[PDB]
Amino acid sequence: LYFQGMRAILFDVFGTLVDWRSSLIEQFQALERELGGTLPCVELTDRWRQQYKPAMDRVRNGQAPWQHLDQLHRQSLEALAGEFGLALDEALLQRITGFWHRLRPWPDTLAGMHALKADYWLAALSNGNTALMLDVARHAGLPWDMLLCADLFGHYKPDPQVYLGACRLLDLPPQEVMLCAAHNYDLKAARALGLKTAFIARPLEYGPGQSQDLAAEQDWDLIASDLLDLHRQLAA
Amino acid sequence: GMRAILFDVFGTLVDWRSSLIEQFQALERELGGTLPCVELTDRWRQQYKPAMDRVRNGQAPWQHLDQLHRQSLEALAGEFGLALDEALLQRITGFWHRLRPWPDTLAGMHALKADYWLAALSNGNTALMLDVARHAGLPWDMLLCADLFGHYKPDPQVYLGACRLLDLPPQEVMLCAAHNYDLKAARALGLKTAFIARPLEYGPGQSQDLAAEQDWDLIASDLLDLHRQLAAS
Ligand SMILES: [Cl-]
Ligand SMILES: [Cl-]
Ligand code: NA
Repeated sequence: LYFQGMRAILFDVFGTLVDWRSSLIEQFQALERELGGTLPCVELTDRWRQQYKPAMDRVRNGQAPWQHLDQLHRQSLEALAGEFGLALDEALLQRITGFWHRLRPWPDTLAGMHALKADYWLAALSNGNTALMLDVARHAGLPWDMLLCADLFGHYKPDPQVYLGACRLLDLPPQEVMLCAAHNYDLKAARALGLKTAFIARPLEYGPGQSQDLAAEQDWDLIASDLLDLHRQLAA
Repeated sequence: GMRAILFDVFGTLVDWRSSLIEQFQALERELGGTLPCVELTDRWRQQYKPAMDRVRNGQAPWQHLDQLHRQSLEALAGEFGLALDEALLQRITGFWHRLRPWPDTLAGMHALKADYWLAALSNGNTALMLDVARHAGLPWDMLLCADLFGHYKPDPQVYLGACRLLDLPPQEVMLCAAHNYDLKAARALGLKTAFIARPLEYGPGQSQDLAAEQDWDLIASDLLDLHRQLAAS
């Protein structure tokens, strides 16, 4: 009842709800134990997360044709298995690319989603393609009403088509939809299209080094410490 | 060799007829007078069919099922004399948002989901399907509805668009439905098919879809027996 119009909460998923960095590191180390000796887990994980952007913006700007996030993960992984000089059979490239499909939830994510679902539709709003988000959902137990991913719309966030398409599929005006995210760039794009905004800081997403998105950069509608606290603030 | 099950929803999973009539009865026990409850339910689907055929064949522009239910009801109100409030047209249009599962639906789905992705493949728009899922407790992985693709079944865009979003070849996807026309369209596009007869969908008078018209990949008496046939192999 904090608004009363607001009926759906869209969520960003990577970083906001799941700790991709820990999960990838962990999966790299299980691999190093199976292969012969050491792999550079941290450096691979951290570089991979940045490597596809030029290629994502490439897609955005029309420079290159549509590829979904699984494909960009595949590409970028090949490019730096090169640089870093590990050779990979197709069976391994497929396996490593699918690392992003099994990601650990933050301690609050599950409980908070189960709390919020009573009063609100919950939907994923991810750059992850639908099939990748289905696997992430099942591994972590995320209780989605719907998944509204980039590949439904042929755009990556923050293209306005993503937010607008989500609201179109939910059959809601923007002002009745809230985006919850850990990243101010996402919230900034949603606000400009009339969406409500809830920010949850995830200061460990990028590890002990993290410098970005430590705090709210605008007066988002709700600022919450975690998803259950978002639920508390929403019900009052 | 098989990774996802697409389900038709109205009829196949949920008993819409009994649910609408039931809600029509309760509306009587609140209002003044009586309504043509059974009569109305039975005319409503036929009522929008023209509208849909006109969306499909281009003679009209994209309306979703919700909108179609609304326009059709209004027309049924005119016919039967009924003076219906904007609020009441909305509530009655909303009867489709709350539909009761068949007795096998929920456990059968909870069993099937362990092994397969479960996705709704419905003429219902996304938002209507969301209400139906939540009221009934349907555990979907995904909803692949008509409004996502801009097309109503049996247009090939629905089936083949579904498979592409699941990133799966048609052959690794099965459609489960109580309606032979749905399976027929899916089978011609390469999908696997499961048929489950729902002889009471349309009431004691039911004459269509009482049996399998083709040798569908599976023919099952309910979702549980389907689970059992798939476990067997
Ligand atoms: Cl995401
Ligand atoms: Cl349906
Ligand atoms: Na009629």
